[PDB]
Amino acid sequence: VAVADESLTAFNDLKLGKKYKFILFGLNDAKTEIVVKETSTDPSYDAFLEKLPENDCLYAIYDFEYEINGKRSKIVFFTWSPDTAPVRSKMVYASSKDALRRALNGVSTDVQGTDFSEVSYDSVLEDVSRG
Repeated sequence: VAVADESLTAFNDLKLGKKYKFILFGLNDAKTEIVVKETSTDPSYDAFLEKLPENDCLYAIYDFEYEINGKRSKIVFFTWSPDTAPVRSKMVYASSKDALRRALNGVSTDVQGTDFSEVSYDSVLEDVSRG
């Protein structure tokens, strides 16, 4: 599958303009391209977590800001593939991931999310700041 132009534009606007705090991406209906499913300017990490589907897959880019010894920001890429998502969805999202991820320059951190503990604020804060 391919990456929709709109997906790269969204990413550039987040990267260069801080236009969004996060972007959710997903396959279009035809399974032919990765499109933008949702964007948000909400600074609360919970507003991102509450958008993660129980039984479906997605990709996300999150502009994660944190304290250093001022502040720093790192762009985090997520795959979200919960155990209860259909196995065919998990597989098509997995085979299609590189199409999106390879097209994105300036990602600092990659998260492979399969459950809440792997995408929690504390785990991700640990990933961006300490690893």
